[PDB]
This record gives sequence, structure tokens and C-alpha cells, in this order.
Amino acid sequence: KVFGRCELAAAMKRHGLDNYRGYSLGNWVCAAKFESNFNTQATNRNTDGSTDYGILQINSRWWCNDGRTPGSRNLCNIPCSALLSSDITASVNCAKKIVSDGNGMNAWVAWRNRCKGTDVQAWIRGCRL
Ligand SMILES: CC(=O)N[C@@H]1[C@@H](O)[C@H](O)[C@@H](CO)O[C@@H]1O
Ligand SMILES: [Cl-]
Ligand SMILES: [Cl-]
Ligand SMILES: [Cl-]
Ligand SMILES: [Cl-]
Ligand SMILES: [Cl-]
Ligand code: NA
Repeated sequence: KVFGRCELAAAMKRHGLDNYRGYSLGNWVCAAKFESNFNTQATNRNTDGSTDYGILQINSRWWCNDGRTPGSRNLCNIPCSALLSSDITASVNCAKKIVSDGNGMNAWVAWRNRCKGTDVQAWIRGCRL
């Protein structure tokens, strides 16, 4: 499923991401846009042989099981396929664990490079939240 911007801001808000660990909603929407283009079906293979899955490109090295990343962890206790669902619950719950893990939203390369220190409120401007 490819979300509209405001559609994803609202879903993310429903699911408890707004100001989660002090990260305003625009931070999450911005990170989704540059990680996945708001496409829940996005998959990308990494040089280390891990894969990034879903709307927030969560990595099979640490966070989910895809049965093809030797010596990896599954710290969100889910099949990586769970993160490709049109329902973002699984992605959001895993994201909450990731942003709680010490480094905050810097775990998302696209967030660090494209959203951090920007006017991220512009990503929720004019949305019914
Ligand atoms: C939270 C999370 O798993 N982030 C991943 C990161 O590990 C990976 O290096 C990057 C590749 O572009 O995609 C995502 O940002
Ligand atoms: Cl957009
Ligand atoms: Cl594996
Ligand atoms: Cl949803
Ligand atoms: Cl933080
Ligand atoms: Cl915001
Ligand atoms: Na894994």
C-alpha cells in the first residue's frame, strides 16, 4: 500500500508515534517518505546481505527474521514479512523499540541525512490529525 502524506500522518498518530521519545509526527512522516516513499511493500538488500523492509525500512540484521541473514537478531520478534502489511501496526511497534534503543531516530539513515534539523512540521502541514 502507498500511503498519502496526511493518511500516514494520521495512522502514525493513531499508533502513538506523535512526540514518541520527543520525536514530533513530522519526523516520522519525513523518515517514511525518504526510506520507502510511503510504500509499505518496499524491500531493499544491504551490502552486508541483510534486507530493509516496509514503510520505515527496518533491517533484518537486528529487528526481524527473514531466514536469510545469517547470525542476525530478531529483537522485534516478528517475521520481516509482517512489516510489508498495509496495516502499519507491526512497523510502528518495531519502530518504538528501535527509537528506544540508545541512538533515537539516527537508526534511520534517511532521517539523519534528510529530516534531522529541518522544519519537519511541514510534513504534517494542513493534515486533519
Ligand atoms: C531502523 C533501521 O533498521 N534502519 C535501516 C538501516 O539499518 C539501514 O542501514 C538503512 C539502509 O539505507 O535503511 C534503514 O535506515
Ligand atoms: Cl508527499
Ligand atoms: Cl536469518
Ligand atoms: Cl494502519
Ligand atoms: Cl533521542
Ligand atoms: Cl511535527
Ligand atoms: Na534477522
